[PDB]
Amino acid sequence: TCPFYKKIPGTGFTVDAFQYGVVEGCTAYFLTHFHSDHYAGLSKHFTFPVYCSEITGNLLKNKLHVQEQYIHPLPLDTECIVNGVKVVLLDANHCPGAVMILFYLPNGTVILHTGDFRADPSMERSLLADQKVHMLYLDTTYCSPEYTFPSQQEVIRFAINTAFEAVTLNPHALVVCGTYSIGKEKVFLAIADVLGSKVGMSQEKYKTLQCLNIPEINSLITTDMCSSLVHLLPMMQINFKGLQSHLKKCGGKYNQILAFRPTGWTHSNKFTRIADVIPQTKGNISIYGIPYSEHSSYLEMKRFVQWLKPQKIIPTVNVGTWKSRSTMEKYFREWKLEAGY
Ligand code: NI
Repeated sequence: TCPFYKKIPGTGFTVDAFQYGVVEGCTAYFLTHFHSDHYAGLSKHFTFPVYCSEITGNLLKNKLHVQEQYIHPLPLDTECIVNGVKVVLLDANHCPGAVMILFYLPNGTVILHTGDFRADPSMERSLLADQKVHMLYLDTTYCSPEYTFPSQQEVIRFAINTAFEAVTLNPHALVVCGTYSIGKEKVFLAIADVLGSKVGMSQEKYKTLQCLNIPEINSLITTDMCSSLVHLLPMMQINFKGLQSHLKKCGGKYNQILAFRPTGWTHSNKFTRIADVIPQTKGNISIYGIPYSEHSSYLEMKRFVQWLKPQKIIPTVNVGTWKSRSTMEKYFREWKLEAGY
């Protein structure tokens, strides 16, 4: 059944709650972002109002074929009324079109649901600065002090320099980047840019990217593999067998693959710096795992919460085990006692 942490008290609203059939008493289903664990259950047969960003609405319509009459896009940073309740969508710094949702309850309670987010200090100067938030539905994906990772900017710098060096040493080297969802577009677009190439990809992936309102996108991507030296493939294909196989497909245009796997966290993060990352190599194939995250690090999450000073925190991630729940609730108390709220 729909879990409590997907329900907004004092409303008939749910967040990211599309796989439970009809939720009894739900008058509006919000969708924070177009990732499959969150949209799971939507299709062209859905007949309730779906509230979301413009970008997420483009994907619902074009990829899932949800009918237009049930899609309600809202602009960001704007006070809107939904079934008599004031709401605001904020940028979540996750994947394209991902939002956080502020709910202003009739009784005066204010609730923020982060969806999936990567906390950033820039959020401290959004509309969130303007009033008190009482309850916080928090993306706790990496809520543990072992989770460190570099900035997105540092990771892109590393990837750009690595690709540029490799291809300039060997003009017959191919660059491949793995993907399995939207998000992390900067990795493959930054690399393509430094190499003066477009990124080539399947028709399904190209369709997905054309939904995202990225400026000058027609100048950066293509379905013509042959004219591109940065290829996107399914994450599943980013391994030695899958890459040897793909190289055979290119007809001796290339004699070397340099591949990037943008992982979340991997336990090399507890020891190694970004400057010091190395690839797995077999033959003329090298695979780099790079720690490009679109979720808060532990310290980024902690700063955001200590800034916001909520009265109650409801975790939305890692809630399935007692040990995880109890560990998170410990960190939340530490944060509160350290900051004095
Ligand atoms: Ni997500």
